[PDB]
Amino acid sequence: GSSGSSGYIGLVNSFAQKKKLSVNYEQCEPNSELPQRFICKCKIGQTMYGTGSGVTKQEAKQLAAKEAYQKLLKSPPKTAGTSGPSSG
Repeated sequence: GSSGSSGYIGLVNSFAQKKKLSVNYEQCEPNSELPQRFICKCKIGQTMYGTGSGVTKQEAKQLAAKEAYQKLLKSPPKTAGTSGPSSG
Protein backbone atom coordinates (compact mmCIF):
# COMPACT_ATOMS: atom_id res chain seq x y z
CA GLY A 1 0.00 0.00 0.00
CA SER A 2 0.94 3.65 0.44
CA SER A 3 0.55 6.65 2.75
CA GLY A 4 1.02 4.50 5.84
CA SER A 5 0.34 0.81 6.46
CA SER A 6 -3.29 1.76 7.11
CA GLY A 7 -3.54 5.54 6.95
CA TYR A 8 -4.69 8.42 9.13
CA ILE A 9 -8.32 7.96 8.12
CA GLY A 10 -8.50 5.58 11.07
CA LEU A 11 -5.85 7.23 13.24
CA VAL A 12 -8.37 9.82 14.43
CA ASN A 13 -11.14 7.31 15.13
CA SER A 14 -8.76 5.51 17.49
CA PHE A 15 -7.20 8.80 18.61
CA ALA A 16 -10.44 10.26 19.97
CA GLN A 17 -11.28 7.12 21.94
CA LYS A 18 -7.79 7.11 23.44
CA LYS A 19 -8.23 10.72 24.54
CA LYS A 20 -11.81 9.99 25.60
CA LEU A 21 -12.79 12.73 23.15
CA SER A 22 -15.94 13.15 21.06
CA VAL A 23 -15.70 12.87 17.27
CA ASN A 24 -18.54 13.97 14.99
CA TYR A 25 -19.03 13.99 11.22
CA GLU A 26 -21.32 16.64 9.74
CA GLN A 27 -22.67 16.15 6.22
CA CYS A 28 -23.56 19.28 4.24
CA GLU A 29 -24.74 19.33 0.63
CA PRO A 30 -23.68 22.04 -1.85
CA ASN A 31 -26.49 24.50 -2.56
CA SER A 32 -25.63 24.50 -6.27
CA GLU A 33 -27.66 21.71 -7.86
CA LEU A 34 -24.73 20.24 -9.80
CA PRO A 35 -22.26 18.91 -9.84
CA GLN A 36 -23.01 16.45 -7.04
CA ARG A 37 -20.25 16.08 -4.45
CA PHE A 38 -20.54 14.77 -0.89
CA ILE A 39 -18.87 16.61 2.00
CA CYS A 40 -18.05 15.51 5.55
CA LYS A 41 -16.61 17.80 8.22
CA CYS A 42 -14.90 16.21 11.22
CA LYS A 43 -15.56 18.09 14.46
CA ILE A 44 -13.97 17.14 17.78
CA GLY A 45 -16.08 18.34 20.69
CA GLN A 46 -17.93 21.07 18.81
CA THR A 47 -14.57 22.09 17.35
CA MET A 48 -13.71 22.28 13.66
CA TYR A 49 -10.63 20.14 13.01
CA GLY A 50 -10.78 18.71 9.50
CA THR A 51 -13.05 18.90 6.46
CA GLY A 52 -13.23 16.30 3.72
CA SER A 53 -14.88 16.70 0.32
CA GLY A 54 -15.32 14.15 -2.44
CA VAL A 55 -17.69 12.62 -4.99
CA THR A 56 -18.97 10.26 -2.30
CA LYS A 57 -19.61 10.62 1.43
CA GLN A 58 -17.16 7.85 2.35
CA GLU A 59 -14.32 9.43 0.37
CA ALA A 60 -15.16 12.67 2.18
CA LYS A 61 -15.62 11.56 5.79
CA GLN A 62 -12.43 9.55 5.35
CA LEU A 63 -10.17 12.42 4.28
CA ALA A 64 -11.76 14.60 6.96
CA ALA A 65 -9.89 12.54 9.56
CA LYS A 66 -6.53 12.91 7.81
CA GLU A 67 -6.85 16.65 8.44
CA ALA A 68 -8.12 16.24 12.00
CA TYR A 69 -5.07 14.11 12.76
CA GLN A 70 -2.35 16.60 11.82
CA LYS A 71 -4.46 19.23 13.58
CA LEU A 72 -4.03 17.30 16.82
CA LEU A 73 -0.29 16.74 16.42
CA LYS A 74 0.05 20.52 16.10
CA SER A 75 -2.66 21.60 18.55
CA PRO A 76 -3.70 18.78 20.93
CA PRO A 77 -6.66 18.90 23.34
CA LYS A 78 -5.60 21.25 26.14
CA THR A 79 -5.84 18.87 29.10
CA ALA A 80 -5.16 19.55 32.79
CA GLY A 81 -3.25 16.35 33.49
CA THR A 82 -3.68 12.64 34.16
CA SER A 83 -2.66 11.00 37.43
CA GLY A 84 -3.71 7.99 39.49
CA PRO A 85 -2.71 4.47 40.59
CA SER A 86 -5.61 3.08 38.56
CA SER A 87 -2.96 2.43 35.91
CA GLY A 88 0.79 2.90 35.68
